[PDB]
Amino acid sequence: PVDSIQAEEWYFGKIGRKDAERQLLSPGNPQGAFLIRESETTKGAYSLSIRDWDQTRGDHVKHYKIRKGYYITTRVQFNSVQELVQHYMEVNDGLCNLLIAPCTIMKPQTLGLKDAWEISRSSITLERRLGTGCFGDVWLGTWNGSTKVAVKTLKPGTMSPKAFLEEAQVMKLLRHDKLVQLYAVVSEEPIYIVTEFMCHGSLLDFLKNPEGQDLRLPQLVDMAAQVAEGMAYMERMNYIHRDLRAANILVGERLACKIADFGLARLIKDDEYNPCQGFPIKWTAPEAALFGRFTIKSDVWSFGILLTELITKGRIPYPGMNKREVLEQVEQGYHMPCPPGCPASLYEAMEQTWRLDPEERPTFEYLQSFLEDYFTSAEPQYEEIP
Ligand SMILES: CCN1CCN(Cc2ccc(NC(=O)c3ccc(C)c(Oc4ncnc5cc(OC)c(OC)cc45)c3)cc2C(F)(F)F)CC1
Repeated sequence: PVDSIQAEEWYFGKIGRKDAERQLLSPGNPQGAFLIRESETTKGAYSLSIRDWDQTRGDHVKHYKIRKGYYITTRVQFNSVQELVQHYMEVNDGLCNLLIAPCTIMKPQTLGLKDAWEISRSSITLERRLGTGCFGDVWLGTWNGSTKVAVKTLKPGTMSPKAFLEEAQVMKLLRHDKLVQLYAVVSEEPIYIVTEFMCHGSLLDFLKNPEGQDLRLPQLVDMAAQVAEGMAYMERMNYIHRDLRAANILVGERLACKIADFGLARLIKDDEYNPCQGFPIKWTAPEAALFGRFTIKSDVWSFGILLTELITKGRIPYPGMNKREVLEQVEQGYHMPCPPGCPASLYEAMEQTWRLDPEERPTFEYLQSFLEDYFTSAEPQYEEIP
């Protein structure tokens, strides 16, 4: 609609508490940036998250509870949430700060010419080569000197411009805060694919670094919920990853995980990505490795293997078994035991993602909701009187 609350700039739907903090503390957001999100109690309850500043906490986010007219304090109540937001945007009446502007993830401005992603190569400056490959490099660079970006380049003569840019075409359609955001392209040789920059790089490297080794259990589960949130989006868009693994997850600031993929030249058919044509054995579901049945349910098997990498901080799956032993044992019903330090409840979700019947595996919508509400315990049974 046009008057509904969902159409407002500051309404962010049903995003996690940690996700609201990460987007509010992202660059470009002033002190007093806010958003309205749905809480965990019910669907009719809301929460207000504001970007504040203390000299002890630094730049942090304060969260207020909106319940039911709608109100934050019992003194002042309103008809709708939009009137509550309008009031606290005009009068700092008890809040930690006056509501200034809605939360915006500041993506840079392109040329605006109709390929809205085309930019002049003068605006991109390559700084450091992050990786090399048969078809091109991955660079760390800057766009207009300020914002840091990552650029995928195309080595001439190794790949057609259309087959290389097909990755950019797919990334235009897949737009989500838990997927790598495409920023811009340069369609003349040498071809550029400019995206957001995830400063910590691969999740597998991040887990094996000194910072990742000191990660607690609630932090690992939050990163797992983000990966499931990203795949739940691909589930809604009828896309599949085919290569879901910890090495294909990029980690940014405040443990912000995003879905990524590398080496897409094996999946090119007719300037399109066909997943069923010829993979990592220990991550692909057994029905995909033997019969080529690549579906979103095979990515759920991959996500279960990814959970073992997270809960063990980067351990190889199926230790001591070669690539041939795993495929024979998996078809005999074998899967990995409960990893060291993994709770029983989480290992139950892993076993569900490893059921040999792909249609009996959980959906990513359930996995996201499970991992997001993994530490929020159940409310006690109380009899509601009419
Ligand atoms: C059926 C097949 N299906 C089809 C759909 N397909 C979805 C798909 C397709 C293509 C991409 N594109 C990328 O992933 C990507 C794009 C550009 C760059 C520069 C990039 O690399 C880095 N980007 C950002 N920061 C980096 C930081 C680094 O270190 C500091 C680093 O080190 C080298 C690399 C960094 C990664 C993402 C997805 C997604 F799954 F996400 F939706 C999945 C498979």
